[PDB]
Amino acid sequence: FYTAPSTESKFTEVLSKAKLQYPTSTTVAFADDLLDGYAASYFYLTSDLYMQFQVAGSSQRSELREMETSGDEAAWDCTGSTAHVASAQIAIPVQEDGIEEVTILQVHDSDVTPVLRISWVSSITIDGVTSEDVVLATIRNGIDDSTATKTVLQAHTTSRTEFNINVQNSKLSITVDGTTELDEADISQFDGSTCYFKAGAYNNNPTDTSANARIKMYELEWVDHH
Ligand SMILES: O=C(O)[C@H]1O[C@@H](O[C@H]2[C@H](O)[C@H](O)[C@H](O[C@H]3[C@H](O)[C@H](O)[C@H](O)O[C@@H]3C(=O)O)O[C@@H]2C(=O)O)[C@@H](O)[C@@H](O)[C@@H]1O
Ligand SMILES: O=C(O)C1=C[C@H](O)[C@H](O)[C@H](O[C@H]2[C@H](O)[C@H](O)[C@H](O[C@H]3[C@H](O)[C@H](O)[C@H](O)O[C@@H]3C(=O)O)O[C@@H]2C(=O)O)O1
Repeated sequence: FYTAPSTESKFTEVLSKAKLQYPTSTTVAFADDLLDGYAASYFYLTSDLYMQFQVAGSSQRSELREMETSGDEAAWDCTGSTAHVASAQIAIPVQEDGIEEVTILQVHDSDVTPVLRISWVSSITIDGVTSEDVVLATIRNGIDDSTATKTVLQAHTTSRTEFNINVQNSKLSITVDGTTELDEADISQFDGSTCYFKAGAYNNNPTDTSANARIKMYELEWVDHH
């Protein structure tokens, strides 16, 4: 009894350009499955036309992974001259108790390193400054450097919010409701890597492994320009 996001034509293109992973990195629905009405408790269309992702457990996910319409996985030069842009309208609800961080958008390399995570966090301390209930950008300092550079982007609101990630020429920028919140951060540490976008709910370090993280997307798309 779940309505498929594919029933809304605003999602047809991105679903044609995606596959769905759940609850780990195994694909449960390819683009053709998604376009043919795939729906489940963890991925469905709400009555007010949000594509909602929901998942419980440590490091579990319900996430779309960027694909080419050809069925090739997206694997663009992370630092190349072609601009790659992801845009999304996202409504982050109040997370259930025990949910401490939920990653909603990523630039991920073609191995095991997230270039960029945009995530909601219950708390974060960045150079002696503690912020509570915010949206955060985390950019890994390298494949061999586990550390990352973190930047508060927005105070969490339940309101629908426009996010835009623009990646071009060794730099990455993020806008939130049209306002630049991260201005050409350097990602040259991923020279020689290939990259792709992801969107959904990725549940990081919950304290209640039973609680559900939940994220709603009113619009979502990813493109390139040559
Ligand atoms: O505030 C810090 O910078 C904090 O980060 C700690 O390492 C983090 C790292 O910053 C980053 O958040 C990373 O993110 C993970 C993510 O949680 C998830 O597991 C994903 O699958 O992979 C991401 C990744 O590998 O980058 O998680 C690290 C973590 O240990 O939680 C430390 O550097 C810490 O000293 C520092 O205060
Ligand atoms: O998503 C993360 O932020 C996360 C960070 C960890 O440090 C790892 O990097 C981990 O990366 C995932 C990654 O996000 C993809 O889900 C990936 O999926 C691939 C798998 O190999 C699948 O089995 C499939 O065959 O192709 C997928 C693809 O590349 O699109 O798996 C890794 C991972 O779990 O190591 O998560």
